[PDB]
Order: sequence, then C-alpha cells, then structure tokens
Amino acid sequence: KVFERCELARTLKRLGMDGYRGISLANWMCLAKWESGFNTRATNYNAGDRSTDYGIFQINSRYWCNDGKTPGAVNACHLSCSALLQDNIADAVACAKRVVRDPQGIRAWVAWRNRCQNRDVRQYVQGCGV
Ligand SMILES: [Cl-]
Ligand SMILES: [Cl-]
Ligand code: NA
Repeated sequence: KVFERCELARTLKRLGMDGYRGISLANWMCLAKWESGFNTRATNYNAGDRSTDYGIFQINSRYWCNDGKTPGAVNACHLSCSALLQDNIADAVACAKRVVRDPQGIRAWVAWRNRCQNRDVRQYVQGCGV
C-alpha cells in the first residue's frame, strides 16, 4: 500500500508514535517519506552485506527481522521480515519502536541524519489534523 501523507500521519498517531522515546510524529513522517515514499511493500537489497531493508521504515534484516538468507543476522523484533510488507503497519510500527529503544534512537537510520536531522520537519504533518 502507498499511503497518502495525512492518512499515514493520523495512523501513526493512533498507533502511539507521537513522542515515542522522545521522537515527534513529524520525524517519523520525515523518515517514512525518505525511506519508502510511504510504500509498505518497498524492499531494498544491499549487495554489499547481503541484507535487505523491508517496508515503510525500511527495517534491516541483519538485526530486526528474520528472512533466513542474511548471514549472521538476528531477529530483535522477533518477526518474519514478511510481516513488514503488509498493508497493515501495526507490526512495522511495533518493530520501529523496538529499533529506537536502542541507544542510537532515531539515528539508527542514516537517512534520518541526511534528510531530517536539524531541519524544519513541520511540513510533513501540516494540515493533517494531528
Ligand atoms: Cl511474523
Ligand atoms: Cl521467521
Ligand atoms: Na535477521
């Protein structure tokens, strides 16, 4: 599914993402935008280390979910990477919450640093009613 901006914004709020571990909803929107373009079925294979990024938040198979083909990987979210390709983002959100529970927080995604950190992220939620 390819979510529309405000539809996604309202969905994330309802799922308790606003201010989770100190991360504002606009930061999560900025992240989903640059990682997948709000697309839940986006997958990206990293030739360099044999891992794959899955879903709307582009969660990596080496640490967070199990796809069975990534060498020396773990499954911290205790999920099949398949769960991160659903139209229903409940599992993807629970896994994203797990990711930011680690010390790096939102910084775990390099994309956030490059395009969201120290920027005016208000634009991603303006007019959405959240
Ligand atoms: Cl699963
Ligand atoms: Cl599994
Ligand atoms: Na894994």
